[PDB]
Amino acid sequence: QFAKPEDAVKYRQSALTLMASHFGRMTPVVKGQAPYDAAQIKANVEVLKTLSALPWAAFGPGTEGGDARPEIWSDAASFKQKQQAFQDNIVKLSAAADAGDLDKLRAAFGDVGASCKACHIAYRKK
Amino acid sequence: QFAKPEDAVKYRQSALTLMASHFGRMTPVVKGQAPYDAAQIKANVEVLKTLSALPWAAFGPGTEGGDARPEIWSDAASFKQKQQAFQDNIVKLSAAADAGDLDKLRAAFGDVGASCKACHIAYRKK
Ligand code: HEC
Ligand code: HEC
Repeated sequence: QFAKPEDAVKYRQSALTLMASHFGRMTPVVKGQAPYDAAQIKANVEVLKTLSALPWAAFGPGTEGGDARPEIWSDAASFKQKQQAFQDNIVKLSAAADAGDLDKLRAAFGDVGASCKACHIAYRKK
Repeated sequence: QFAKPEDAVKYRQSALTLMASHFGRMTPVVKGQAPYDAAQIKANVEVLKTLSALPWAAFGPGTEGGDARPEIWSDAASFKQKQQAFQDNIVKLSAAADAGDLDKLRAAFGDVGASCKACHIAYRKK
């Protein structure tokens, strides 16, 4: 869907921005600094689930650019492993949110965050 | 969810970027220049539906900025009318996509596009 590689970069940056907001806005709730409304979080995590499936298709072949390291393309199977693993951690977070289980939510949220941090150290430029 | 008004601007620009890609990538299909796969479009419009609900909450009070005209805030009810109307046009597009009806899709797509163009002329700076 991208006319030029630059369009893919702008799409993925925007998808990751949104994904990041929908994940990060739950930090005060996980820490107990904001109230836990199970329905609010269930709906939020549904949005996060949709958004979390979007960036990866905008790292197609030849879409080098942005703050992306070149290792995303040469190590196709390893990058793919990390996105699919991240998405599976999102499934766990969805299950916790759907259950309205705060403890399960907190644990899953930490696992998701670790997946974010790992793909970052590996596949994002300084 | 925004620490500063700037964060709201970056969120909404990113949401609108994504919304725009998910709408615009269907143009070749509506025009017959690309094949119509009803399942592909149904899934795409489901993504568009989720994305189309996101920008508006990032035009909260005092989030003036970006390429947004100031009339968004002073005419709160009118801007709100236009987003809710846009979202209702998205419901129509979803119904057409779910039905796998190409003619219905094309008509709905034009109505959605007109809603985009109108909010633009009114609420977006040159
Ligand atoms: C690899 C499989 C990743 C996972 C999982 C996550 N992110 Fe990431 N992110 C990744 C790359 C390769 C990039 C650079 C994209 C580019 O082309 O520039 C990014 C970028 C971000 C950004 C910045 C987006 C921008 O506006 O430019 C943010 C804020 C971000 N990533 C956050 C983030 C979070 C919070 C994640 C888990 C919820 C996460 N990313 C996962 C690669 C990967
Ligand atoms: C009013 C209710 C709008 C509707 C409906 C749509 N858009 Fe719009 N869009 C609107 C505003 C006020 C802005 C400016 C936001 C800012 O603070 O800068 C925009 C912006 C865009 C952009 C640019 C995003 C960016 O990266 O900065 C695009 C590409 C865009 N809008 C496209 C678009 C399309 C295709 C729409 C229908 C599917 C659409 N917008 C609806 C206001 C409104």
